[PDB]
Amino acid sequence: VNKERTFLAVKPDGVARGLVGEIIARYEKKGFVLVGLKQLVPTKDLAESHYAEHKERPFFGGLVSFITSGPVVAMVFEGKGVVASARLMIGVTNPLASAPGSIRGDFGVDVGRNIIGGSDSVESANREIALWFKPEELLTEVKPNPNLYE
Amino acid sequence: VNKERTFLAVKPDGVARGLVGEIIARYEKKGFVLVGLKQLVPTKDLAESHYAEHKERPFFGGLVSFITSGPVVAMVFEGKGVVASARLMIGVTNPLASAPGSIRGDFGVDVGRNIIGGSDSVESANREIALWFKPEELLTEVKPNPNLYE
Amino acid sequence: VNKERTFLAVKPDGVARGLVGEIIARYEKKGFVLVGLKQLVPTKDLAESHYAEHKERPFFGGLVSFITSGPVVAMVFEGKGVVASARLMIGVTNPLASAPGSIRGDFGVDVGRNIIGGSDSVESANREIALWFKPEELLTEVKPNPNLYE
Amino acid sequence: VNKERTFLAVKPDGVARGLVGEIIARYEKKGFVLVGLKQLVPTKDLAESHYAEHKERPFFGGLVSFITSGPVVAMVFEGKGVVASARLMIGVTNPLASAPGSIRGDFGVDVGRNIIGGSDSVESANREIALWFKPEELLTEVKPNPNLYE
Amino acid sequence: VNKERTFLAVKPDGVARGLVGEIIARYEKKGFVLVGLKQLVPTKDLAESHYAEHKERPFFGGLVSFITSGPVVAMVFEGKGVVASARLMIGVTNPLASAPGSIRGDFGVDVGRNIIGGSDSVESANREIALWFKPEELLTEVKPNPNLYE
Amino acid sequence: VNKERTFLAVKPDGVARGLVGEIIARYEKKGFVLVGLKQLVPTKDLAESHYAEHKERPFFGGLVSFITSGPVVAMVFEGKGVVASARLMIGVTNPLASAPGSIRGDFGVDVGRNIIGGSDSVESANREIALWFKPEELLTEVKPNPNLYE
Ligand SMILES: NC(=O)c1ncn([C@@H]2O[C@H](COP(=O)(O)OP(=O)(O)OP(=O)(O)O)[C@@H](O)[C@H]2O)n1
Ligand SMILES: NC(=O)c1ncn([C@@H]2O[C@H](COP(=O)(O)OP(=O)(O)OP(=O)(O)O)[C@@H](O)[C@H]2O)n1
Ligand SMILES: NC(=O)c1ncn([C@@H]2O[C@H](COP(=O)(O)OP(=O)(O)OP(=O)(O)O)[C@@H](O)[C@H]2O)n1
Ligand SMILES: NC(=O)c1ncn([C@@H]2O[C@H](COP(=O)(O)OP(=O)(O)OP(=O)(O)O)[C@@H](O)[C@H]2O)n1
Ligand SMILES: NC(=O)c1ncn([C@@H]2O[C@H](COP(=O)(O)OP(=O)(O)OP(=O)(O)O)[C@@H](O)[C@H]2O)n1
Ligand SMILES: NC(=O)c1ncn([C@@H]2O[C@H](COP(=O)(O)OP(=O)(O)OP(=O)(O)O)[C@@H](O)[C@H]2O)n1
Ligand SMILES: [Mg+2]
Ligand SMILES: [Mg+2]
Ligand SMILES: [Mg+2]
Ligand SMILES: [Mg+2]
Ligand SMILES: [Mg+2]
Ligand SMILES: [Mg+2]
Repeated sequence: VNKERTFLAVKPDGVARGLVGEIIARYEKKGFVLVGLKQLVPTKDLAESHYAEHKERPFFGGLVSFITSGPVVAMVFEGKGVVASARLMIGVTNPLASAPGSIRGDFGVDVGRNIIGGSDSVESANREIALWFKPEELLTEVKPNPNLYE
Repeated sequence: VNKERTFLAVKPDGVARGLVGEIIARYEKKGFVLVGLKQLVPTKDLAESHYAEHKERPFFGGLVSFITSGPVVAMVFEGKGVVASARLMIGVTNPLASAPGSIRGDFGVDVGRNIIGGSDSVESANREIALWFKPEELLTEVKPNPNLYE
Repeated sequence: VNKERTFLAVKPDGVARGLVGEIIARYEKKGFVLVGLKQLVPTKDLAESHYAEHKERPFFGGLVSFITSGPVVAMVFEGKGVVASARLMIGVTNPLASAPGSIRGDFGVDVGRNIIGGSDSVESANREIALWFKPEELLTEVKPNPNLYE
Repeated sequence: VNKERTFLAVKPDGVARGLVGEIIARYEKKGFVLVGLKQLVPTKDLAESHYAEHKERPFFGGLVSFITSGPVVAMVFEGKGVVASARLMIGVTNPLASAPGSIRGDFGVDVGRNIIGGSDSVESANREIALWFKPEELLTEVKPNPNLYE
Repeated sequence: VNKERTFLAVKPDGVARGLVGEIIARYEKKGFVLVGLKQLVPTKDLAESHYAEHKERPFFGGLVSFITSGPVVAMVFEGKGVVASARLMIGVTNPLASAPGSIRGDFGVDVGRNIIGGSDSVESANREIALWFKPEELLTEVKPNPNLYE
Repeated sequence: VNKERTFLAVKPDGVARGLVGEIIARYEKKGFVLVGLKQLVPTKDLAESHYAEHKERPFFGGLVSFITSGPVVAMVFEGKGVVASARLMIGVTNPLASAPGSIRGDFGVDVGRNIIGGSDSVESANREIALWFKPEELLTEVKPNPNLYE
């Protein structure tokens, strides 16, 4: 359905490097609709809950550390196959290996500072969305451009 | 001081036309820092409180009406003389009379649908900011690029 | 009713310098609608008819000469106060004196090679439009973004 | 030889979403030359003739339907291997599966509304060109930037 | 004559904020030709010689100080009325008072950190050029796009 | 330690087509730091020394010929894995086969006129760097954005 939603977040480096507008603009141009948007400073709780799947990973330390060292602009986009498309537009985990045209490919160089993050599946999305947004912080009335869908 | 803050809001038409990223990007490029950011649907209360100065104005009707017909992404930018600069970057009330290069000048044509709004004075700002954001929704730790100020 | 239409034309230098897309994109971004569009090579007739008002002027020679030395993409845009707005976005006759942000201001340096031309009044428009386009080469069903006007 | 030509067309959704300039600009930047350009509203004849190869596929219905629901800006570009290159710049049939950087990859989400179409072979080109343009609507004197070729 | 040349320099903050390409790109788009280009770290000598006219003003101190705190990419552009046009594209001394569309207007906020500097007269140019470049570091064979001039 | 440096050069066609700013801007946006930058006209010596590996190749003739037919802006960028990343951003030898988003993919069409060149290995880099720049023409104090690496 055209109501699939994904969770995306501009990490501290992204926000600090002034890439918030640029990134949002890409998804707006793609046709996806913004249903949730806000800036905050992740709490160590939220951080570990979010990256829960890596708690036993060597990098989990600095990750949670960094992810809370400054503001993060979290957002939710809605659209047909947005979860898979958003990832594609982001690139791969290593910015250096990301193709030109993708977000990481155009702006990053270090795996630790890769500008943005986003849900890797509809499952992970729903979870991460609920985890970061309160029900009333998300639109319900989503009306996209009529020139978008058939 | 370099801690001046202004209130800016992408009106429904702006948000609907997909200009959120583009607009934010301009202020980020200018050097101003994002201290507050969120999307919501203005309530008739907030609407009238915001445009309180025009309650006796002929257009006050449709204004408050429209301003709540859909999502609005409100935001707060901080920086040296941001209130006056932000207005300058916006243009004048009538998009048609706004110079190329300014936001309204580049995207609008109707006074009723002029993409964005912003505080016209430090006074109006403080008021509008407090009016739209809750104290904890705004950063306190604002560290701009060091290449920005002397 | 606000369907005012204007005639704009990317002169040979503009077309040759590959600025067609760029220029169209600006007016599209502004909100104006494209009702007529085509590329051709002006005939000495059309040329003199077009610049009829300068037939006794000392430059009329090279003008008509140049304006037909290569392709020209003529177009018609429709929208509220488009004639005046389009001129504003173009700049002034001398590119060097045109402000940054305007078309001539951003791309030209010589009065003889100023990238684009456009009707300077609703009168001149109607005349120039009819002069360059055949009635069936122009849309009649013009439906703009429902977010542009109120 | 650098005389190869291809047929490209901004479909109604593309035109309606205001992507005409943007798209033309990409091909101009690539180095290809514009030999034919015009806006029109496809007739059911032209439509079926164009998509003749799909008269049986379960989508031929809505396709021809849509392709004529509004203006389309058809165009012809000339240059070394333009047919294959143009397709590459477009992406694949499904916008969601198209890579960032390509036209569909950057602007579309639905297979039915994929912004643009273009000849898939020199054969299909010649046919589609002749089908859409009258001989005198195409330049013959094509002089590209000298810096493009060896 | 279209031989006029001006001296422009991206100051340390500009270079540090990664605006070198962006700035050069503007002048290239305008039609001016690059005759000299290089990156270096101004010496206190060069610095004071350059800003010789301000040796008394209360800011000459930090100015010379800053202008040598890091790399600077100096450059020379050639073209009809380039000195006046370049300044226009830069804006005014105070970035906050510079119009959107101009370099300072779009990227700076502090008079002390105004991204770029440029000769304010043909006189000042010749002097500053000779002062920063060695005769063989400047082209002599300057051939601009033929579409720029009449 | 990640100060890997690479040598890149905007060939005559690139410089002539006015793509210098655009190209530099991409690498600046990527996060790489500019350590060396200058414009010159390659001497037949430098040319053959540079393309030494192709002296017996059938194209070596016109190559060296062209590479010295006009100005070239040589530059050195420093950053984590810059040599491999820079190549990726450039595309493949044939512009037509280069993906959208890469430099050649977006601007070139002919293998002979492919806008830019860059070291294909750390080995080739060191060699080409030393070959094109004098030790004091390269920075030593390289301080990148503190947000780029962890
Ligand atoms: N050194 C490594 O092997 C490694 N893997 C991940 N990381 C850092 O941790 C974040 C999450 O890792 P993931 O494997 O989920 O990658 P991702 O899917 O691209 O990231 P995200 O969840 O933040 O969108 C990554 O975004 C990155 O900052 N380092
Ligand atoms: N028809 C009129 O004369 C008129 N004046 C204002 N308006 C609509 O009401 C909004 C607020 O008016 P203001 O005079 O405050 O203009 P503004 O300062 O540019 O707007 P804002 O407060 O929304 O930033 C305007 O932004 C516009 O949408 N119509
Ligand atoms: N040297 C002069 O004083 C002079 N005045 C005009 N011109 C050339 O002639 C074209 C037509 O003159 P106009 O005064 O009508 O220019 P415009 O109103 O700015 O633009 P356009 O005619 O092309 O729509 C101009 O666009 C320009 O190329 N040279
Ligand atoms: N639902 C489907 O399975 C399907 N297949 C095609 N389509 C729509 O019909 C157009 C023509 O199909 P093609 O396979 O020829 O697409 P194309 O090669 O990418 O583009 P075009 O014909 O429009 O140049 C496509 O561009 C697309 O709009 N829908
Ligand atoms: N605080 C002040 O009153 C003041 N005045 C000048 N400045 C700094 O010194 C630079 C030189 O002053 P100018 O008045 O010559 O500025 P300009 O004409 O815009 O630029 P430039 O000399 O750097 O080409 C200015 O560009 C600016 O960085 N601060
Ligand atoms: N026709 C051919 O098969 C052929 N191969 C190379 N060339 C021309 O010679 C330049 C140098 O060849 P390379 O294979 O080293 O190219 P590259 O590695 O992609 O780039 P560069 O040498 O310029 O850094 C190429 O950039 C290209 O202009 N033509
Ligand atoms: Mg993950
Ligand atoms: Mg107001
Ligand atoms: Mg006129
Ligand atoms: Mg097909
Ligand atoms: Mg000065
Ligand atoms: Mg090589």
